[PDB]
Amino acid sequence: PVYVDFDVPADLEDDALEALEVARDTGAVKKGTNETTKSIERGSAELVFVAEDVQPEEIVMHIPELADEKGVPFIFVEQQDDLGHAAGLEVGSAAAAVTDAGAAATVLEEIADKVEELR
RNA sequence: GAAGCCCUCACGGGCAAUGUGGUGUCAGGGCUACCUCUCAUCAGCCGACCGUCUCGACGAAGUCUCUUGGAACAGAGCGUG
Ligand SMILES: [Mg+2]
Repeated sequence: PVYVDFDVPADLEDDALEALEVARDTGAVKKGTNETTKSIERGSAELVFVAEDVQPEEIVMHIPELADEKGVPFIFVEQQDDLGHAAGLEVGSAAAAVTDAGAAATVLEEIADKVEELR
């Protein structure tokens, strides 16, 4: 909400999650806000996901601007439990980072484009 | 970075990426490359002596003489641990 400056259409979010699932199987992904933050800082992040139902918002507030000054692309997901399930967790996840996609580097790279265009 | 914890005989359930657990805590630590090494620390097992306080068992040698007296545990005499 305060850290969300653009709305991601339902369909875009699905493509994103889908890509994330093939990422945990084919490539590499980081689950959890602390491990995600470190990707963006270490530059190893290619696409970071951030839930929008995070309370307190403090936990994720920094992702956006941090991602911006690091060139890393990011996309918002409405449900926290969807991101966690997509990432492969039995629990939810406030943030995730596809650390080097897998059999999705295409669809992925394009999701990053659609979002950059989503302003 | 799920390698973790709780409940339950089990099955099974719950917690946990908003981080369970590993590492680590100024002899600073982590990371990288090395040297040596552990006897520090932490976790868990076993598990007292002595002392002190109280309680309890066992525990030596006269119940002799005369006098006074209601009564000798008194006086005089003899004897014991
Ligand atoms: Mg510890």
